[PDB]
Amino acid sequence: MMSRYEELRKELPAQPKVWLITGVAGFIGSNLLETLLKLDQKVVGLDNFATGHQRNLDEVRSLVSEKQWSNFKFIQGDIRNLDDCNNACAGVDYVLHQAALGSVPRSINDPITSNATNIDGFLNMLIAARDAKVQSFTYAASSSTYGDHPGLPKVEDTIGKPLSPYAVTKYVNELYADVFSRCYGFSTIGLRYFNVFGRRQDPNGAYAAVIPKWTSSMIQGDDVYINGDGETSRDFCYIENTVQANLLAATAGLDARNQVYNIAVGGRTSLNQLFFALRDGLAENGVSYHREPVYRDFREGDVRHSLADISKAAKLLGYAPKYDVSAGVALAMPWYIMFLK
Amino acid sequence: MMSRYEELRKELPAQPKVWLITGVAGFIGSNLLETLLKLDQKVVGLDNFATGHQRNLDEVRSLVSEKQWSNFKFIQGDIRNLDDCNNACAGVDYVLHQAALGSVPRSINDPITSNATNIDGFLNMLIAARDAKVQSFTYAASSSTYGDHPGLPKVEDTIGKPLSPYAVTKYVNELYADVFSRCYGFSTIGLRYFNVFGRRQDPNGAYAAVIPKWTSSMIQGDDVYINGDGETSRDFCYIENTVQANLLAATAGLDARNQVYNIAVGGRTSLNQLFFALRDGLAENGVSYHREPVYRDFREGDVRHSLADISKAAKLLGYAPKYDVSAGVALAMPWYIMFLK
Ligand SMILES: NC(=O)c1ccc[n+]([C@@H]2O[C@H](COP(=O)([O-])OP(=O)(O)OC[C@H]3O[C@@H](n4cnc5c(N)ncnc54)[C@H](O)[C@@H]3O)[C@@H](O)[C@H]2O)c1
Ligand SMILES: NC(=O)c1ccc[n+]([C@@H]2O[C@H](COP(=O)([O-])OP(=O)(O)OC[C@H]3O[C@@H](n4cnc5c(N)ncnc54)[C@H](O)[C@@H]3O)[C@@H](O)[C@H]2O)c1
Ligand SMILES: CC(=O)N[C@H]1[C@@H](OP(=O)(O)OP(=O)(O)OC[C@H]2O[C@@H](n3ccc(=O)[nH]c3=O)[C@H](O)[C@@H]2O)O[C@H](CO)[C@H](O)[C@@H]1O
Ligand SMILES: CC(=O)N[C@H]1[C@@H](OP(=O)(O)OP(=O)(O)OC[C@H]2O[C@@H](n3ccc(=O)[nH]c3=O)[C@H](O)[C@@H]2O)O[C@H](CO)[C@H](O)[C@@H]1O
Repeated sequence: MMSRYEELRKELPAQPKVWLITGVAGFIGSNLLETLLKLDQKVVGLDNFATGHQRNLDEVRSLVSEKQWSNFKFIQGDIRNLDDCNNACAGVDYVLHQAALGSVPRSINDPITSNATNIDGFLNMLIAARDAKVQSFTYAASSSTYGDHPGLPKVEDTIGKPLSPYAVTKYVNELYADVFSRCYGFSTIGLRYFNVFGRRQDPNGAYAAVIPKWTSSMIQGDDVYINGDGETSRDFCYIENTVQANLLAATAGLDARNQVYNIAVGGRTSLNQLFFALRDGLAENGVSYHREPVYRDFREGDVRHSLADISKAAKLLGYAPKYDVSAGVALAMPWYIMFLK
Repeated sequence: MMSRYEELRKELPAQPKVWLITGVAGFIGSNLLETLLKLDQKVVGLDNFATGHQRNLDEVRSLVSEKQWSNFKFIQGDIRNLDDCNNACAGVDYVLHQAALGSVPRSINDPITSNATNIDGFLNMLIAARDAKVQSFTYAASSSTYGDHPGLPKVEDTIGKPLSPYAVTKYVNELYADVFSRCYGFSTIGLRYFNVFGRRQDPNGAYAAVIPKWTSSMIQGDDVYINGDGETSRDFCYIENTVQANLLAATAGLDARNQVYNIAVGGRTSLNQLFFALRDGLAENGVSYHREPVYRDFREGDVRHSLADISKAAKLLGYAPKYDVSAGVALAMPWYIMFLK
C-alpha cells in the first residue's frame, strides 16, 4: 500500500512534536523546515548564517501558512557555542543536525575552519542534545566517507580512506556518535547523504555545488567547467528523498538506532550526463544554451565514483525515495530560473 | 653490532639539529627534552601547563649540563592557538608532538575539553609544521585505537571500534595525518604508544596513570584499587623505549613515512602481576607495604587486553627496545620514593 513515510506524513499532524534543525537557514535545513512546518510540527532552528541565508527563511515563510510559520522559533547562534546548543535543544523531541561547512575544496583550502564547525560543533550538539534528554538525534553524515574505496555500489560497513579534511570531519561525526551510544547510552542515526540537490541550494560563492553552479552558469550564458573527463559519477539525491530520510530516522524504532545509512537513490549519473540533463532541462523551460563544456583538471580531494546501495535504509527505516535525478532536475530548474530573474 | 638508535645517538651530537617538543613540560615531553639536550641538540618547547609542570622543566635542568640547558628555548603557549604553533615551529627541523590531554576517564567526564586540545590542537600543529617546512613530524598516537578488537597481539592495519572520546581523538590524529600527506604532501609518522611509564609521570591528580598512582599509594600506605578482576593486561613501555622510537621516527627514511607504528615491548602484564611487581620493587628499596589490593568495578571506556606486535617498527624504523617492565620498574621506584620524600 503506502510507504512508511507516507504513513508518517499522516500521523505527524495528528500528534505534533518539537523538532530542532541546526543549519536551518541553509539548503537542506530550510527544506526540512518547510516540510515540518507544513506537517503542523513545532520547530526550533539554529544557524549563524556562515553559509546559510535569511532569504531562505523568508522563502519558507512565503511558502507556508501564517499559522504554520508561528510554530517556528529561530535562534541566530553557533553550534561551536555550547550555550547556543543548550538553548536550542531545550524541550526538543527530535534533533536533525544539519549545521556544518560543506565543500571538499573549502576544507582543503582551510581545514581549521571546517574542523571547528564540523567536529567541535558536532560534539557540542551531541552533549547538549544528550543533556536535554531529546528523544532522537539524527545528523548529516557524508558519502565521501567511502573515500578511495573503488567497489560499487557502496555498502555501509565497507568504507575507504578519506581524501580530504572535510571527509575526515564527517567520518569523525560517526565516530563520536558511536562512542556516545556506548558511553552514555545516547543513541543516534547518521545519514550518509549522496550529493543532495534541489531548491535553495546556493548557486553563488566559490564553493557552490555542481548543479547550482552549472544551472546558474547556463542561465547566464557563461562557460561550464567539468573537472576531469566528466566520467566522474554521483548518486544525485533530490532534496525530497533526503527530507524523507530525516523524518524517518527521527521517528525510527530502537532497532534502527546507532546506525548509519546511505541516503540516495541508487542511480549512477556521470558529470557528462548531468551537463546535458541540466541543459535540456533548462531548454524545456525556454532557456537556451549552446556552449560545449570546458574540461579542466580533476579537483583535489575528489571521489571518482559514488553509487549507493540503499537496502539498509529501505529495510530498517522503510526508506523509499520517489525522485530520480530527472524528476528532481525538472522540479529544480524553474526555481533557479526564477532565482536569477 | 649496534642498533640503529645506538648509531643515531652517536651521529646526532656530531651534527646538531633543531627539535620542537610540544607538551615538553609533561611526562613524555620532559623525558624527550632530557634525552635531546644530553645529545647536544637544540630544542624548542611548547606547553600551557594544563597537566604538565614547571617542576618537570626544573628537574631536567638539574639533570643536564649548563651548556645543554642553554640549547633549550621554552614557549608557554597553547597548541589550540595557531599563533603559538607558528612561533614554536619557526626554524625547526623535527617536530615531536606530545601535547595533549591523556586519560580515558577524563575524556568520558568531559569530552569537549579533550576534543579541543587533542583534535583542534593537533590540526593546528600539522598546519603550522607544514607551513614552517619542517623536515619531519612525529606525533603521539595511542594503542587505545585498537578499541574493542579482541585479537592478540595487535597489528597496525587491524583496529577496532573506539571505546572512549579520548580513543576517538587519537584515532582522528591518524586520520588527519594521512590526509595531510595525500593533500599537501606533508609526511608524518604516528606512534601508537602502549602505556608508557617512568620518571616524571604524575602520581597526583584524579587522572593519574596506574603505575604512578599505585606506587605513590603504596609509598603512602593507602589502599590500592584494581578496576575489575585485575586480569586486564597491558604492554607497559618504559619511557626510554618511547624516547628511542621518537628520535628514530624523526630521522627515518622516506619509506618509513606516512606510517603509524606500535611502540611497546611486546610483553603482557596483567594488573595483578603489576601490583606485586610494584610492591616487591618498593620493598627492594626499603619500602614495605602489606595491604592486599581492593578490587572494584571495571572502569568505563577501558580496553581489556593490550599486547603489541612491534615487528613493523623494528623492520622499518629499526626499533629495538631494551627495557622490559621489571627493569623499568627498578629504575622508576627510586624516583617516586624521592618524589614523595
Ligand atoms: N549538500 C549535500 O549534498 C550534502 C551531502 C552530505 C552531507 N551534507 C551535509 O548536510 C548539511 C547541510 O548541508 P547543506 O547542503 O544544506 O549546506 P548549506 O551550507 O546550504 O547549509 C549549512 C548551514 O549550516 C550553517 N552553519 C554552518 N556552520 C554553522 C555553525 N558553526 N553554527 C551554526 N550554523 C552553522 C550554515 O549557515 C548553513 O545555513 C551539512 O552538515 C553537510 O555536511 C550535505
Ligand atoms: N602516557 C602514555 O602511556 C601515553 C600513551 C599513548 C599516547 N600518549 C600521548 O603522549 C602524549 C603525552 O602524554 P604524557 O603521558 O607525557 O602526559 P602529560 O599530561 O604528563 O603530558 C601532556 C603535556 O601536554 C601539555 N598540554 C596539554 N594540552 C596542551 C595544549 N592544549 N597546549 C599546550 N600544551 C598542552 C600538558 O601541559 C602536559 O605537559 C599525549 O599526546 C598522550 O595522548 C601517552
Ligand atoms: C561522493 C562525495 O564525496 N560527495 C560529497 C562531496 O560532494 P561533491 O564534492 O562530490 O559535490 P560537488 O557538487 O561540489 O562536485 C560534484 C562533482 O562535480 C565536479 N564539478 C564541480 C563544480 C564545477 O564547476 N565543475 C565540476 O566538474 C566536482 O569536481 C565533483 O567531481 O562533498 C559534499 C559536501 O559538500 C557531500 O558530502 C557529498 O556527499
Ligand atoms: C590500551 C589502552 O587503551 N591504553 C591507553 C589508555 O591508557 P590506560 O587507561 O590503559 O592507562 P591507565 O594507567 O589510566 O590504566 C591502566 C589500567 O589500570 C587500571 N587502574 C587504574 C588506576 C587505578 O587506581 N586502578 C586500576 O585498576 C585501569 O582501569 C586500566 O585498566 O589511555 C592512555 C592515555 O591516558 C594511553 O593512550 C594508553 O595507550
